[PDB]
Amino acid sequence: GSSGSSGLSPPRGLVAVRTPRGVLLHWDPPELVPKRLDGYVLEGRQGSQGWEVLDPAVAGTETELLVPGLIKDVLYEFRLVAFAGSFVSDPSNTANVSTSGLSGPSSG
Repeated sequence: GSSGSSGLSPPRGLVAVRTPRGVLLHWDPPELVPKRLDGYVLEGRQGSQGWEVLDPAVAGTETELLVPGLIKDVLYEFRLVAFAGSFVSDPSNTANVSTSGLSGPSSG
């Protein structure tokens, strides 16, 4: 335990919607903030690969982001962790993306 001490709540409603232009991620802003948000950090990875920092610098007001840097036939994960200056927050729930039938024929 003992991983510091800050009053910054992590994000929520973290999801990943695979799109043709890339992958859209939807999250929620941390109602609990010590003051102002510095920005979040999008961390994804394939299946059980190394957590790759997609973008550690994410608008502290943004509620989503695009990540076309995904691979097919794989399942890229995601995790947003809000942080305020010296303060940081835990990486909201993990977001998984699918790409087995993406960009193709489908009716509903």
